[PDB]
Amino acid sequence: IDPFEMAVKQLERAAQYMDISEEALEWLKKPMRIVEVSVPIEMDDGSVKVFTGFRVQHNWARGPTKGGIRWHPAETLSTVKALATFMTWKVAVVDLPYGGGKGGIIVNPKELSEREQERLARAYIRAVYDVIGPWTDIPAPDVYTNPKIMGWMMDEYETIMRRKGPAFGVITGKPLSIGGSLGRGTATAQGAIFTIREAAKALGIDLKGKKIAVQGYGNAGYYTAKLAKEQLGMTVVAVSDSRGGIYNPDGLDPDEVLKWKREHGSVKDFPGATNITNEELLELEVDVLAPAAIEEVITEKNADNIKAKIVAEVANGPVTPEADDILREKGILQIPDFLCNAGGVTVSYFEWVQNINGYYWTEEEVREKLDKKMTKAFWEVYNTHKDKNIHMRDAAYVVAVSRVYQAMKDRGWVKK
Amino acid sequence: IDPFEMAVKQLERAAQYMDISEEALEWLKKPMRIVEVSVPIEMDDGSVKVFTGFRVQHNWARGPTKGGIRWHPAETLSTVKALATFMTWKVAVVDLPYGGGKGGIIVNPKELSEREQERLARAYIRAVYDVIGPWTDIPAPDVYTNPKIMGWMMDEYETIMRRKGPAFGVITGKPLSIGGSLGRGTATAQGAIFTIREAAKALGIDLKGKKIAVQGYGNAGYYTAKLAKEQLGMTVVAVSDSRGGIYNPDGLDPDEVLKWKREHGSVKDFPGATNITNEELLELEVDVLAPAAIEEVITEKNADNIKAKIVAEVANGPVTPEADDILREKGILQIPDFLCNAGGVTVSYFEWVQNINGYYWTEEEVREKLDKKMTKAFWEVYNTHKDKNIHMRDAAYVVAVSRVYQAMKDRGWVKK
Amino acid sequence: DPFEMAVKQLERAAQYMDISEEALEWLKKPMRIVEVSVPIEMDDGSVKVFTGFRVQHNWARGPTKGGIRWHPAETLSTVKALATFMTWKVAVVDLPYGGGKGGIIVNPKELSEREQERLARAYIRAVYDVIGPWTDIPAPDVYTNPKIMGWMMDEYETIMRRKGPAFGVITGKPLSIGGSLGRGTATAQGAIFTIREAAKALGIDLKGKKIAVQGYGNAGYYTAKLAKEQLGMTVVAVSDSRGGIYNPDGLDPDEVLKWKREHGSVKDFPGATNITNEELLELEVDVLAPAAIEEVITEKNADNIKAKIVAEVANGPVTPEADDILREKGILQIPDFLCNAGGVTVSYFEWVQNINGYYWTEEEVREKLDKKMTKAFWEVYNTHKDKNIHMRDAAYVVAVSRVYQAMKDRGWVKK
Amino acid sequence: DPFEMAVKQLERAAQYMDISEEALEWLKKPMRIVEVSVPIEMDDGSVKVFTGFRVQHNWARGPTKGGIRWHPAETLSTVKALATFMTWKVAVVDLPYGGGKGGIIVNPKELSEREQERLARAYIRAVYDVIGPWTDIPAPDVYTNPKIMGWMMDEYETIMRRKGPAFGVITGKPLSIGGSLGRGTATAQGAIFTIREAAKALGIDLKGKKIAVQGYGNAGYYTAKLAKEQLGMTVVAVSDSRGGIYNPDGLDPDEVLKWKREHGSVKDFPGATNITNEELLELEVDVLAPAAIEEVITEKNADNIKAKIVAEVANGPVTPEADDILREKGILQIPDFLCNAGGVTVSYFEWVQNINGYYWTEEEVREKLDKKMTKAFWEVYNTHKDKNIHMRDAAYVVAVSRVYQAMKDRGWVKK
Ligand code: NA
Repeated sequence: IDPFEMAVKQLERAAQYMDISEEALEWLKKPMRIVEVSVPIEMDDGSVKVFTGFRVQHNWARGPTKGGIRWHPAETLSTVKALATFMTWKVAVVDLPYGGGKGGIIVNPKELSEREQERLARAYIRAVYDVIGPWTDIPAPDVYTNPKIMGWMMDEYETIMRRKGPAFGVITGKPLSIGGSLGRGTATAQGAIFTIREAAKALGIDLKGKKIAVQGYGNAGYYTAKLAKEQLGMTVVAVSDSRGGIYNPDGLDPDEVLKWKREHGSVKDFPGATNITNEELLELEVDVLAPAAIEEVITEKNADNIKAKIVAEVANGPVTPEADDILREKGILQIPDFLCNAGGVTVSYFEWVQNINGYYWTEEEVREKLDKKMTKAFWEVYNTHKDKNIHMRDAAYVVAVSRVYQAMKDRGWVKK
Repeated sequence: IDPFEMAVKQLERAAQYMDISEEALEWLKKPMRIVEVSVPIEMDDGSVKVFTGFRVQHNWARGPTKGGIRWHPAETLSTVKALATFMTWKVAVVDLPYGGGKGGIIVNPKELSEREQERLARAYIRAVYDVIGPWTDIPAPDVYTNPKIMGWMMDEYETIMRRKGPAFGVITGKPLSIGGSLGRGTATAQGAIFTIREAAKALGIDLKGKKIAVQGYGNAGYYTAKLAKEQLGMTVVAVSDSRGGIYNPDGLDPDEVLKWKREHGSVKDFPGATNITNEELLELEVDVLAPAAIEEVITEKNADNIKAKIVAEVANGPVTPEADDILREKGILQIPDFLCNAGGVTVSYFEWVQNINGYYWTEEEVREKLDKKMTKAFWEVYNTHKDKNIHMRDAAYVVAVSRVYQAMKDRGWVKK
Repeated sequence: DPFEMAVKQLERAAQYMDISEEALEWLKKPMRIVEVSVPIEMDDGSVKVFTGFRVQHNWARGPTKGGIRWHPAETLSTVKALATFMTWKVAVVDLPYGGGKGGIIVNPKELSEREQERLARAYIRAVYDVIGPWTDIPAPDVYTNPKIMGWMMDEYETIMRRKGPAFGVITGKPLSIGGSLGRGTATAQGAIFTIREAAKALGIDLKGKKIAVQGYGNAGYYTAKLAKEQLGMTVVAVSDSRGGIYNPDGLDPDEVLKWKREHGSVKDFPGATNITNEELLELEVDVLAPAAIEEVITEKNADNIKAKIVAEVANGPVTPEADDILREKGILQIPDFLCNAGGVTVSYFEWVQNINGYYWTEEEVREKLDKKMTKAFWEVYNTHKDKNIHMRDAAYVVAVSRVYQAMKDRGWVKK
Repeated sequence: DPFEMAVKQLERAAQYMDISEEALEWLKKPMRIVEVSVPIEMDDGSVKVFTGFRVQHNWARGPTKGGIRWHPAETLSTVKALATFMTWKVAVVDLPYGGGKGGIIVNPKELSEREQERLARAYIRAVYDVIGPWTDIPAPDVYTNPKIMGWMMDEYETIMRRKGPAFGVITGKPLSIGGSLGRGTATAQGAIFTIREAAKALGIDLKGKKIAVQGYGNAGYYTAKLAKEQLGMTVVAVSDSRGGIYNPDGLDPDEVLKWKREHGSVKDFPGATNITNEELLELEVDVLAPAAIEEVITEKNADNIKAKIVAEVANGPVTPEADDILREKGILQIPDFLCNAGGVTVSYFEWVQNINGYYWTEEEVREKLDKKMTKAFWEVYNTHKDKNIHMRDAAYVVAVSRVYQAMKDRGWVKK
């Protein structure tokens, strides 16, 4: 259905830039395994309600499938299939020994007590136990799941598995007490910062004293603005959320803006700044624009008005295929979403490695390994885009799909 | 999802005639587990093609899920979900320690060589291995599958399972050499004959010298006609295939008609018979009319023209909900499909028992146990229809859904 | 103390057979004992940890078999004693089982339905690694019933992922999920077959003879009902804890059960005379069936018993002092773990139906129970005649002999 | 009573931190307790059944870790206490483990080598269903050693059918079959790192400063030798059960060990003068290391201690009355389960090497032991400063806090 058909189209469009057999392309267009389950819980009032849960394993040629669990009332199988498909490319572009998976439950978690949320987390694991495992499929947090829910899920898994293996390794995003990793909270923003540092090096830009704008001020947007200021020495001139943006050409302090948003609900009306719309933030003259909120914010309509030299796609799919052509015609370097935001899954890979090896790393070890991986992935994608004269997004597919295809050939799944 | 929405509607309709909590009804309306998988084969020419496979486990309150695998180019998930739902009622009406399941592959088996069919059978088992087993979910043949395919599937399961358990028990409809049961080929017809015998007793009819017409001349219709003549002493005045019917007031021999159909391609122009339409066959004045071809042949359009005293639903769903009311108002006794045709799953239950117990029964043992089960199930449904003054089909739902609901209550899945 | 008593009775009966000292020392120690935390969240949100136990005393003959008690006074010593007795009871009826038992230290009267379900599931999660249809198969006991067994079977099947016959993990289940016909009456119906065979061994026709029954719980009611309906007896007395009733002409067990439901006691039953439990025990009857409590026939009153057959339906109703006295007086006792073995025998039939995926008629269960209890009776009786020993000691000879022989045939003990 | 004492130290710990009642009650109860028959055939042909224990106190933080004790006085109460204590010891050095302990009631001096192997293999067979490299990982303890760990690993692998990293089922293995470098000196070497960090906390440079060590077994010898060789200390006194020796210009630990091997005691070492154990405890030194027996520093002698640092290498050498007195004197104690955590830390390293199929150098084991003991010392020390409490209470706070957090993060306790 529609998110899934867009994911398949993005794959069909990039496949024109590589030699891939029709048999391999057809395999890559179909998730290998899809599970739809009844997830029953007892409510606080004693009534039993059955929720709909999904787990999708797109492709495990390179290793166990990896990806998060979304709890959302709008949740469809189409969306979970799309995002499992994207996870296959994301883990492959950063060269992880994984495949792509994704899960979800059709629920409004704001209507569930803590007790009901725990009963749902546990019931989900009991419904999908036979297709998950530390060497099979490793979930993680996503929309309206978090380390608290991951702790309950791990606990339930370990109970059913009878402590026979590295049960901590069944799921990532765990609390530190029970096999979590250092660097989880900043992983997505921190990896995007490394990709932005490398894009600047490729363009011959010193980011010290240059300007960034960040669309969105959830965890990812906040940490993107904080880390760009603290690590790259940038000036954060604009941030935004769903209620509007703020602008100050001499810089915002990201911690002070976050404090403001916690007191009043939005960055809007932050003292010393001008209120601006989301559209004006996207059109600002900055060295880096980081769309870190919602999909399809840069499209055919506004692509011509973007002035950023680097668009760091922190959110999933914030730039449409028609906008890709325009930004590239203007000489603007995009960091495609599944490269730019791959820090999240990379640190979750490090967590899993810590779990199956029974040995935990320091914050500095996690950070240097994340840096090497994101730096090497950026250079493979940029070098491919230069050598083949293609859009960065097509280069990202070429790097990723090549690895998945090669694994499928070396297993004999496809004969060519 | 139209076949599935119809099956849910039939449940909702029957639920008015019993005491069942909302929480239990909502649970019974949703299959507990749905799997969609890629089933890849290497074709004889060396290309790899990926087919879509399904396995649905509707409800396992009463025991392992039970139901066949249908290979058809029309196959949809909606159809597999509908038929898995029906299997839950079927196994419960004849009091088997099973729940309902079903599987399918979207394929045209006419276009596959023997070698390709064997690859597809083995690939299906590899794709659904983790959710099947002798105590979990036990498939069987269905449309365009058969004992040859069951043999390949059992063999692949035993290969993966490493002979640790009663691997013959993973699937029924097997060849006799490898754990098959006597009574397999005639089970659906033989069970239907027992229900017809009991329905005639309930109405005070002696079927000896009375007229039967059978619509359809597949295995089920041929054997319904053959056994009605040999065991009940009826005169078979009419049979049909997809092309047309034949009629002879002095009787047709079912073995002769089958030889004619093998020799000339259809029942048409059988010597001495009158050629008739399918509609004319449904309108004959007979004691027993057995629709054993397709679905929805008795509808609001023609229900008023049925003259039979007993309508034996051998096929799954030949009478629509509007026809049910007309036939009942005319005083016509229907033997509802999931009671009338439950002989097939009953003998597959006996095959599974013989496999898990390592001990094989005679022809006469299978036949006597089938007789007692079908006889008892018929009396429970008929007495429920009389005691509550409800349609035979609503009485079949009350007997079946009552047992599944009781299992769900006794496990604590639903509190009321 | 309850464990030390079980050991003493084994030491006692040991004198009546040659058993090596290495085999006797092995039989005196349960092979496995588990004690576990059983945590539940209460309806009010607080987490409480209960104490649970499972004991597998001996598995030489087969998987261990026995129930789970939920009682605020539960001790490990008690669970260990009853696991030991369980090994003898399954052996006396020739079942392919050994003995186990479990319990939780809880007052269930203080738990909601929701809290009880949480506790039943938490117990299975805590003992999962040592239970299974071929390992150790629990059952209902004190404050345990088919409802709780249903919840436990379900939790086990959820952890095991439906890989084997999970129905067979636990007996006393509801009929909807692998229960057996014959469960509700099994103890009474088994007792009745041993009473019928004891009457044959004494040359008595019980048709028109008298029976008294102490207790009008499930076991006492059905013993009275089936003695009347199947054996042809007149039921002259029955009692509960609040006293007894007597009528030399007959009581109708169904009318008394109805009376007892309306009033909460059998007392004042129309047409009959109130009597004490002690006067019930003393009646002149062909059969006395104590099925209420233990130690009701002691040194103190054994000389006042006049029944020709004492059918021990309850556990331990007759003391060892009383045994010598009743036997001196020529009274035939049906010892408890033979007389009441119907329960475990039908729980065996239930396990068989579950592992074979095939269910039996009420008539099939009755007929198999008859043959097993009849054969067990003649083995214990014929042993007591041939070796000239008390029926109780002949029951231990039959039982311990089978357990010992299985331990020798496995090489656990050399001699 | 050993167990009740362990419960009382947990209840004491709860006073220095916010911990829910439901969490405290959970931590007072071992989650799992197993008591098993461990039968062996003696060389003489006779079968004897021994009594074995395995206790898993808490596995919130990871699989349970701890030793097996073979001792004729062994009680379940002791094994429960030591398992409870083990939960805190793995948490203070931040290991991904819970606490367990096991034991057999046996006099090993009465068993031949062939009988000791039969016993080791019989134990693993009896506890197989509750142990494993991700479940519960034993180790040596009283009268068990690497030879017995070898037999026990081998029996586990034979039952498991080589499906997993079976080497990782048990630590203290011989080097040939997955043992670790650093095992023999782990306690002393970890104590040395804590003494180095204690000196840094106090602003003392230990080079040229004096240490006294009570005891001259493996732990006391290596504490003396590593203090001298790595910290640059002068070893002025050591002792054993027969008495102490003193030389203010320093003792060579190897010359004193050769004298003890020849004569039985450090006493009368020609290169020193004799002192009593009490005089050793009262010497003016930067470091005193009690490395022998429990309760040597008491209310009777604590005011006479002059040491700037008391490194508790042995378990329990200082009483709670003495804790208060040394603290009022400004003497810095390194509590036993922090100071001696080198043993369980190197046993964690062995398990890591087993599960990863990759073995470390002596230098790699030492550097990772250094980082772990250094980090643990600073947490305990920072807690004791930040909350103004005794080092021992701060160690309990760091440990219990970690276990509590894992239990909340799992949803075992809601608060
Ligand atoms: Na982030």
